[PDB]
Amino acid sequence: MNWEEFLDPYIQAVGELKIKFRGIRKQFRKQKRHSPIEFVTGRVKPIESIKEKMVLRGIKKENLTQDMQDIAGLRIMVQFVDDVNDVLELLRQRKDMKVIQERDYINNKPSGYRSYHVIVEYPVDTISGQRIIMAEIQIRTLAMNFWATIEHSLNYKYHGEFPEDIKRRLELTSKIAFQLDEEMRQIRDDIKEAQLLF
Repeated sequence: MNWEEFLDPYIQAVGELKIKFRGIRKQFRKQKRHSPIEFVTGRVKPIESIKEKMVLRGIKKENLTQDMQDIAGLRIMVQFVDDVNDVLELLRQRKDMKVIQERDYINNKPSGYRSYHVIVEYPVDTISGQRIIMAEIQIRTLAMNFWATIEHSLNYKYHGEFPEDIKRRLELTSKIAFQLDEEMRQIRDDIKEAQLLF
């Protein structure tokens, strides 16, 4: 396995997806409207994480491109829970990628992980030709991302097997995350209105 080469079209894809997705927000703002997207991050999944996923899901290297969904990973940070579906409508109507899988972890008991996962096939032109790669786009509130980022690191270290205090701290914290979001979305029309006074 030569990773630097295999990974090249995913590095490119993250870069293009970043600039494409950051332009949705520019468009809304130029039209002086509320933007469903607040900002956008993204990175190629590290070589070690790919190998683990390969061991865990049983994906051979010859089947990486066709079978692994989240090598390129993108994050669309939205302000309100409600903004997720608007980001979704936009993503589904794009023609430079095709949506091939959605998974809703937002309606997913007011507690635990909260996020929305979209897998897209993205054609990337390289110097040796076109490659169809898969990218995982996660859509999140600021609070959702705050928690998911923390739970994810703790998780690595403990390999999913949490102490008791951690466990209940993660759940407690998770419910606070939800409350903050649940509260703000209710006055969301009002906040948007205030911000639209630029």
